[PDB]
Amino acid sequence: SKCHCVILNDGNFIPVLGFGTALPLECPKSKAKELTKIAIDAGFHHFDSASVYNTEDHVGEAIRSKIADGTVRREDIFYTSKVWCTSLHPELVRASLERSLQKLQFDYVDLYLIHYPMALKPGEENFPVDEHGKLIFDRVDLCATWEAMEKCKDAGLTKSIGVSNFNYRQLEMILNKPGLKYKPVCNQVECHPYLNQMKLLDFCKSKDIVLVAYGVLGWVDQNSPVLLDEPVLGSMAKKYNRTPALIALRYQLQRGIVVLNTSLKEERIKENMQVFEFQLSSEDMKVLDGLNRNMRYIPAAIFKGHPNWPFLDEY
Repeated sequence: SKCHCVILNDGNFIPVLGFGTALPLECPKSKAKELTKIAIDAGFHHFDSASVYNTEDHVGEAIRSKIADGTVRREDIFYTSKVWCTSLHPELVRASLERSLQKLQFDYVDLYLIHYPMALKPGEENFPVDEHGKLIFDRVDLCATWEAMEKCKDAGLTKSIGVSNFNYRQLEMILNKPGLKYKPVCNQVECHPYLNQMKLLDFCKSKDIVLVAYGVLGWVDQNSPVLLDEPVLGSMAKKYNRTPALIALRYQLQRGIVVLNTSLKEERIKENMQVFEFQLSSEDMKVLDGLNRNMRYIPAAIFKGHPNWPFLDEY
C-alpha cells in the first residue's frame, strides 16, 4: 500500500499514476504480459484493463509472476477492469466481472467501471453489427447496472466501483438515484492539454468524484501536427529538460487528476516515474490551461448514433 496516492470517496486509495493495458491492434495480446512485467519493474502499482481489451489473462499472468517471485504482493497492486457495452443488463454485470476474475486468476479487482454509458446487443461478440456494419444498440436502465455494480462491491468482487465516459448529466442520473448506496469513485475519460476537461473536472470534484485521465499524450491526418509536437509542451520540456510527454503528465497530476499512460517501449515506461521528480510553476500551469481546444481524439465514432452517446453535451 505504498503509493503516490489519492483517496476515493469509499475510503480506498488509488495510485495517481497507472499503466493502461489496451494494445495496438497489430500486437499479439501476449505483449501485455511483457509490458506489465516491465511496468512492474519500473515501480508502477496501478494497472488499467477492461474485459474488452482481451488482455486480462496476460496482465494477470504478468502480475502473478511478479508476486510469485516476490517483487510485489497482491495488495500492492491496484487492478482495474470494466464491464463492456454488451454486459450492462443488470444480470450480465457480475457474470462478466466473475469471468474477468477467472481470466486473471484473481479473487478481486480493486476497481470496476462501466466502460461506456451505452448498451449493445448481448453477448459474445464485442461489436454486434448488422448487414451494413452498424452496431446493434441495446436499451438498459443505467441506474440498474449501477445497482448491479453496487452488489459486486458488497460481494467483495471489486473493492471500488466507478464509471467511464459519462457526461455530467449521466453522472447526475447516478448520483440522484433513489436509494443510491455507493457513488462512483471516479469518471475515467479522455483528458489532455488540448481537452483539459475543466468543467467535468470541476463537477466531479464538487461531487467527491475523482477524474481519471486516458489519451493523456493525445496519412495526412496521421502526419499532421500531433499533440506532443505542441510548441508550448516542446519549450516547457526544454525549459525543464524533461520530455513533452512528461510535461503533459505532470500538468494532470498538479490538477489532482489520476493519470493512466502506456507505451510499447521500456525506456518510455520507465520515464513515467520522472513525473514525481519535478514540478510545473503556477504560471506554466496557467499557460498549459491555455492550450484547451476541445480536441477529442477518442470520440468512439461508431457509437455516435447511440442515444446515450456521451460526447454531444458540452461536458
